[PDB]
Amino acid sequence: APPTLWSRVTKFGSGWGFWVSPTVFITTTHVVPTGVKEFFGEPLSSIAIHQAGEFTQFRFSKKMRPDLTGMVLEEGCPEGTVCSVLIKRDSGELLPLAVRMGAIASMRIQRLVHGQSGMLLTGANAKGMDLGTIPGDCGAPYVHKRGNDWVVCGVHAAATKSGNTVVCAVQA
Repeated sequence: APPTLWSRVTKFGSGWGFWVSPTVFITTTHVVPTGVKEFFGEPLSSIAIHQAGEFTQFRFSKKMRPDLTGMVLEEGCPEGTVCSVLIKRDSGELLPLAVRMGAIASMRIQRLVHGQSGMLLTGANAKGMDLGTIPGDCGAPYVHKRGNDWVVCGVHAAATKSGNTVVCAVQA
């Protein structure tokens, strides 16, 4: 994946989020800080905030990342297609994990979670930090190409104990 795409992945709350455009930022609800009066130094009164299940979208009045073009945010990931989860680690690694996307699901982990499931294509068992997702990774974007353009369709929310199955929050 290209440098500008990775530069959209931003540390946020207890996880990450993704700049879809100069003004739109998406993340996973449970990583969002609570009881705060600003995000990225902007007061709440200059941010349109919409949280729907585990999907959170912010729209800033100020142009926060004018270096960026606006990309398409899909309402979910195309079922059956291969996406990439653009994982950044706080130790500096970039780990784009290939994932084949499945159906909208609800499942009990450890608690019920609701989003789009997928299967990592990284190994036989994607347990641990080298082949799969770990605590701290939530909010990472699920992306794929459409024609010559990249699009984003979800943000990382969960993974099963074995680690092979992942769940992204989606807008719809």
